[PDB]
Amino acid sequence: QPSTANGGFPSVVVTAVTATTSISPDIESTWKGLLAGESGIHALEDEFVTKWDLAVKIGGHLKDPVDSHMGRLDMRRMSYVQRMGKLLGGQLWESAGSPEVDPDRFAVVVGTGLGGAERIVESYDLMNAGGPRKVSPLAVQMIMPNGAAAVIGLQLGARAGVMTPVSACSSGSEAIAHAWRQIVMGDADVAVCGGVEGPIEALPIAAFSMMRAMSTRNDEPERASRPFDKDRDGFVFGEAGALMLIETEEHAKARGAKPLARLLGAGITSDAFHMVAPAADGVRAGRAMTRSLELAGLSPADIDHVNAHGTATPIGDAAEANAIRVAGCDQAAVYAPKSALGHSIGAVGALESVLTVLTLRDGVIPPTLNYETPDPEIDLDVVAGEPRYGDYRYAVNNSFGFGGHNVALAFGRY
Amino acid sequence: QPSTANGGFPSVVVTAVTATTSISPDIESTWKGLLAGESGIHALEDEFVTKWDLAVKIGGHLKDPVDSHMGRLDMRRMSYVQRMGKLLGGQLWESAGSPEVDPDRFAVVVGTGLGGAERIVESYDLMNAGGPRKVSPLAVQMIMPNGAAAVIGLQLGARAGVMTPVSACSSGSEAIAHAWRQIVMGDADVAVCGGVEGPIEALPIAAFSMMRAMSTRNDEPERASRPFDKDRDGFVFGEAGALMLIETEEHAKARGAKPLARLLGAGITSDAFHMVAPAADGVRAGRAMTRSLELAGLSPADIDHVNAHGTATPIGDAAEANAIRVAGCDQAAVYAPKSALGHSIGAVGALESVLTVLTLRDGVIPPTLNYETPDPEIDLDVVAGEPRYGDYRYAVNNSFGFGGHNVALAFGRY
Ligand SMILES: CCCCS(=O)(=O)Nc1ccc2n[nH]c(C)c2c1
Ligand SMILES: CCCCS(=O)(=O)Nc1ccc2n[nH]c(C)c2c1
Ligand code: NA
Ligand code: NA
Repeated sequence: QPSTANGGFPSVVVTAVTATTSISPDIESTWKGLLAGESGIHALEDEFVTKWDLAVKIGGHLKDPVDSHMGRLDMRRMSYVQRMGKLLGGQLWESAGSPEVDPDRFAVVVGTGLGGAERIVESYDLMNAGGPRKVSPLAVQMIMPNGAAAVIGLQLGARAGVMTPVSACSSGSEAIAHAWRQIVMGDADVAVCGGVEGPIEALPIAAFSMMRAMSTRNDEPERASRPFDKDRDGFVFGEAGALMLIETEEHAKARGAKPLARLLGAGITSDAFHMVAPAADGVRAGRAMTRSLELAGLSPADIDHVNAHGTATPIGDAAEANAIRVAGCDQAAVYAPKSALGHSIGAVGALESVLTVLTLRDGVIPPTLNYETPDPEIDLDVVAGEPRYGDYRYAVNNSFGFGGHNVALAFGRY
Repeated sequence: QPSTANGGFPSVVVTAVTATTSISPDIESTWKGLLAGESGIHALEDEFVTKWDLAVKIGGHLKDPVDSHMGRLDMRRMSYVQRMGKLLGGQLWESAGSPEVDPDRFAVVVGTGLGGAERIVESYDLMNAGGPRKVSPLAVQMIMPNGAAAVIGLQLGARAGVMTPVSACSSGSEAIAHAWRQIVMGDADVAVCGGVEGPIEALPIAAFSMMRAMSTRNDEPERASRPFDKDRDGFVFGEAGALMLIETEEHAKARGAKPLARLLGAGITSDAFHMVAPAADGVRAGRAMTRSLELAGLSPADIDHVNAHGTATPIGDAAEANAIRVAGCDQAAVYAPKSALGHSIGAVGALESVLTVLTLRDGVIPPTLNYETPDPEIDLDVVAGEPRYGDYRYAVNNSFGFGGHNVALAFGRY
């Protein structure tokens, strides 16, 4: 049976990364802030918080708003996720040295949680006011959830496939998983992959906080996101978008690209348990970790680091603890970046994949914020207090999205 | 290099199909109607046609509405695409003999064009009226575009992956393409795959008809959809949903399942040309056909039948004609089912995949409706007038969605 280790799969490496987060618009500045213990979660200063008197008053808006880089033309012909996709796609290409690859071997896989949904209401209102002819001829290409990926493929010239997987919190990781599949199966040699997601606003907060899924610790914004802590009470929103450039090792060496890490394998399973809650069991989530090891050619003992899903919901963190143990990776050093960066749904899997690559490159894991009283039935090696420097050789990033979608990406240090 | 023919890929077969269309709720009755020259496109009797005085007054609503099978409980806890997914998923399982498969080897891949979008406006209005606490705790699982696939996976117990690809008109075909990948890579042995899509209403008509993409022949509803005809003036909406059951040949023989056809290969490329228009060129669309042949192990001479994308837009049909010729399949017998069934966006690729399977099983191609004056620069072997019975051994179904997403599925007679 083929794997990355035995040569059945071509070696795929990560050569460029880009992200915009609640800490910084530059991924390297975000990484530095994460190591200094910074948090992007603050008190929400928007008027919709006091307009509706929401139970959740905290969150992390993007440090540098997307639309501050958007002129009038872009503001009326693209949805938000498309504008974020265009800005990130442009920054990623420049960071990669603006290489000139074969368009017929160039794929794009960008996940998202919803799509250009705000343009649905705009066309809804424009039609109620002026009739059917007041709807823009660009409404279709702005509304369609594949729009962000289509914009990036069109901007970069990717003709080996433009794909948009949708699986809530795992969209961004699943996009990287399919991009890896697209390369190891021979359909592409280079791929841009990641996830984009819209901003924080009233209705998203209302919908998620009625599931009792969000933290209500509005008095201390940066202490609210407490993954694996006893005092956790749900997740906190943190806006993000992230893309990475993956390609075969042959393709990277032929253009003089210094790879940051190795993309080894990817496992996609499902719970078939509940529409929003994860299986407390954790077998299928752990099976996704195991599956990524089989395709990578590794064993659970090789896994030094787990970038956990860690939303800080009571049920989710417990389910992941069982998942990590089921996969046999309970001895690894665990990091929950949502402690500092919050949850960005369709983008967070991509963002945490970048953080996983950065952890392998620099041999350091940022501290899990607010990890003060470890929950007794969650016995994990949670990095806390200060960054832990270590010989991290192989790492697994976890994404367990609403709907029961489990994605596990296996990364190795180059 | 591995392929289906040389044994590098396990043989995958189609064992069950289900669809609801504008002609019939039963796929076999729809097939019979297609052979009798029936059309599902009528004059729209809804009030929103006269309320807005839309330019398009024609279309095909589902012959048997989804909600007529939906009680009060289902009507308030599921979006439309989820209700259609549940009904189709239940009918498909019963048609397959209700087999008892390994949940850990059972995958679901269901594409859609948008998602549970109507629930966004409902929560939008419910919050404006009663505040954030009048939003249902089920809003998230109803709105998320992965919701339809998640419902089907939960209902059928699929734990080897639940995936939702979004690529406009190619969503339904791409879902089958990823399900085939999920099996040939060893992640699953059996998979439910297809596409669902919402109904026809005012704003969808307004958005697509402002691109001048839709036919306005309201005087003769059934003559409006004219793929490859000189008098064509765009596509016509026709509601549909479709799922099929694919599995390895070993898995099918071990449960006594009579396979209907063979799923041989799948090619996914992209144009990177325009956000809605296809490349008049047609290279990348043809490359998706070629790619599906490489994975199948075939040559363009083996292709006896092409189930065309054939939307009946002026630019789209011309682009596909070049694509078919670029792929070397210009001698095959072409069918454009959108002549009779219309366009169902996220579902139509799945529906036409079922029609492709049925064409291979019964050795017959229904007539392309309204193909009376063939366009001079489109020289294709378009089946017309009456069903053409023929020795169809291998067929390719085409899907070229808005955004430049090209999916080609290669099918073979069992
Ligand atoms: C971290 C914030 C997550 C918010 S979200 O999950 O509800 N996603 C989206 C997607 C599109 C959108 N358009 N306008 C808004 C407010 C959107 C929100
Ligand atoms: C063949 C008809 C295609 C119409 S569509 O392309 O605009 N799709 C959707 C999706 C969800 C929906 N909810 N409510 C409506 C009306 C929806 C329409
Ligand atoms: Na993670
Ligand atoms: Na077709």
